[PDB]
Amino acid sequence: SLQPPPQQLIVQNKTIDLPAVYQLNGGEEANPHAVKVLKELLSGKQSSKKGMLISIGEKGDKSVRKYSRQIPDHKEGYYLSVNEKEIVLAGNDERGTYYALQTFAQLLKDGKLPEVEIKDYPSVRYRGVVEGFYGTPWSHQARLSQLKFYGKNKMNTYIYGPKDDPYHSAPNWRLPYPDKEAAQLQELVAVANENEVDFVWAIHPGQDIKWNKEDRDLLLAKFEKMYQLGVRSFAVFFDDISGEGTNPQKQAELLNYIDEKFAQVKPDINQLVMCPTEYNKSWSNPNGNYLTTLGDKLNPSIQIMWTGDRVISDITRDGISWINERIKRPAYIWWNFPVSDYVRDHLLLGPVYGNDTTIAKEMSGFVTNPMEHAESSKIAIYSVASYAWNPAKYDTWQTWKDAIRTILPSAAEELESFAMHNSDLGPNGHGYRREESMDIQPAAERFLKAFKEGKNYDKADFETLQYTFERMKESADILLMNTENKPLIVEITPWVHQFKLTAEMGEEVLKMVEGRNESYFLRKYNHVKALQQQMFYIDQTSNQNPCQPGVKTATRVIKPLIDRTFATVVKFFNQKFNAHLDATTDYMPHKMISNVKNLPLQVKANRVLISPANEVVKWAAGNSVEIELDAIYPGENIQINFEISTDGKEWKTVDLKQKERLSAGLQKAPVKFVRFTNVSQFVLTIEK
Ligand SMILES: *CCC(=O)Nc1nc(OCC)c2ccccc2n1
Ligand SMILES: CCNC1=N[C@@H]2[C@@H](O)[C@H](O)[C@@H](CO)O[C@@H]2S1
Ligand SMILES: [Ca+2]
Repeated sequence: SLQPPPQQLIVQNKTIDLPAVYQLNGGEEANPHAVKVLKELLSGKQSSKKGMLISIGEKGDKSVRKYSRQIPDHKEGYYLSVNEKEIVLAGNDERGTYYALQTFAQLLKDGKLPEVEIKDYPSVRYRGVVEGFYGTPWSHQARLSQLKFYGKNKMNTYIYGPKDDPYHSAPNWRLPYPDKEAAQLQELVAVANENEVDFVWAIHPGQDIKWNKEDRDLLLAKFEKMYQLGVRSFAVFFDDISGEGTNPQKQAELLNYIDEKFAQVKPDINQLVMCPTEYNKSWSNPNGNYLTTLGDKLNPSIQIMWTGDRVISDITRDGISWINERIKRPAYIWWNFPVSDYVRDHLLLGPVYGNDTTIAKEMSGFVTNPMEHAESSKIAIYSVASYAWNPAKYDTWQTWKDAIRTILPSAAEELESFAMHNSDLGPNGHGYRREESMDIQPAAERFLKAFKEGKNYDKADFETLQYTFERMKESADILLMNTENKPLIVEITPWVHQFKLTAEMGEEVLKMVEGRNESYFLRKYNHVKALQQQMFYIDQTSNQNPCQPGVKTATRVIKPLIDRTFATVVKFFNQKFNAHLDATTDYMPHKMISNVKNLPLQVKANRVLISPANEVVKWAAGNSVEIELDAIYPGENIQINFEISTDGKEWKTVDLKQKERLSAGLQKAPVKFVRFTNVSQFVLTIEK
């Protein structure tokens, strides 16, 4: 299906052959980036004075004079027509002609075109991506590929602002990029121009900015150096900072100075954008004038960014009305999905949904903050492009599938099968969740309800679970060997391994449920235990980032089903045969006995810890919490917030410091046991 869907479309159910012999009118006067696409689509066909007429141009060109009343009078609009006698590709402006050609390219199938007439233009003026996350910035190659992808989906905006780029942010925002990075940025700009994308270079100076002449001038000089590299759009971000940089008068004055002294002196600057310090409703001070001050003081052509009612949120009619009244202009949305920089152990490959589809006139722009996995983010980015171009016709589910089919034609079903179970974020501090595994959830819930209570589970439900696990393994194995988009596969691989293991575990657990004899059960139980260990090894060796290390997959429905089923069936087996099989679901090589306590230990990088508790705690009469590691290690430190040994019996005390935060270095002392008993979090850090 055409993506994004045109504003107006009339199809005739004739079809016509892309002309073998054609006559091209407007090649020397239309957008050269449009003419280039057209000639690629027409190579091997004969350009000659006789034959089918193709007319390409912008309003004002000689080539499309006949069609000027058909051309929408909208920025980035176009008119496209195909019939028996002629083809017309006509923009309101140069970018419109390029976009005509991106629609044309999707219409052409097996050298044939439908007889069609289209009038199209975007509902939202600025549409795109802000690489504005924390973590590993996108590679240069990833970015080249992104920019072509934006062009094909009529996204006109790429805002460059990776938080970990030292020349964008703290500390080196005052310095020009080194030669190597500068030549790369220059190449990005050329490629963005060829795909009709505005490269917006942002700067994040607010953590140590001084409100003086010197820093003002250095900021302009940096902007000037970026102008030399080809940049024609600019932004200044004041997000996630404290101190003097948060002053709204000074922010507005700086932005206004940049406008008057730089954006108004150059012949050719397009966007000028700021992001505020209070960038969502729940974070704006009620007893405060931060947003009204920006609203009143900031020059009216300067955009202001906004994430919604919370840091992570979907955009509502009431929410956008709320911010527009204060900032006095339509908000430029920074939408925090599929960004995963706060749940880095998850991929977010689900559909794009939750945003009101009737508020196009209430937003200046709409951009998505994506994951650090660039190719993976294309599912959401394609969807956002469709949303923001034509929100009234926005179909979440269909666009999700179209995206998957574009990104991985050779294995789209397998990719969809993986993504359906890799959508949710798990629990997080922002409270933001997404649907996952919704097709199997019914059967999952019934099966488990029965099985726990005492009744027979429905056999179709059991088979649906089997079906699922089988299909999961097919998709994992096919995906891992796919070479049509190697960069995608490299990104998702650790999660593909973990997903396969989840599926294998699921199958073995269902064979425990069918429970032929005693020794079959035990073989299956041992196989599960080994798969649990394998999952632990992936979780400790893959994606070892400093925030949320490891790899979690199918967490919403599938892993809890499997874990709860295993626990249940192991309990029934213990009851039946008077045995003592361990029913725990996650492999943990360290042990933790106590009197108080059913908190599972966790391993994160070189940290061994107890899971933070809830039921506030009963502790008296020499009661102890003993942790035994699986070997002796050099101890770095311990940290606790409301004794050691290698031996078991031979103990030495440690004295904790105090800041409300108890903590003591162990200066590489050998440690295997750690014990605590009543006096005056819980994290041992070791050398790995
Ligand atoms: C481990 C996180 C990282 O790479 N850096 C970082 N992250 C965050 O939040 C990530 C969600 C952050 C917030 C405020 C200030 C600095 C920060 N640094
Ligand atoms: C104008 C909004 N700016 C924001 N800055 C931060 C981003 O860099 C993070 O990626 C995001 C989610 O962790 O949270 C905030 S939203
Ligand atoms: Ca022209």
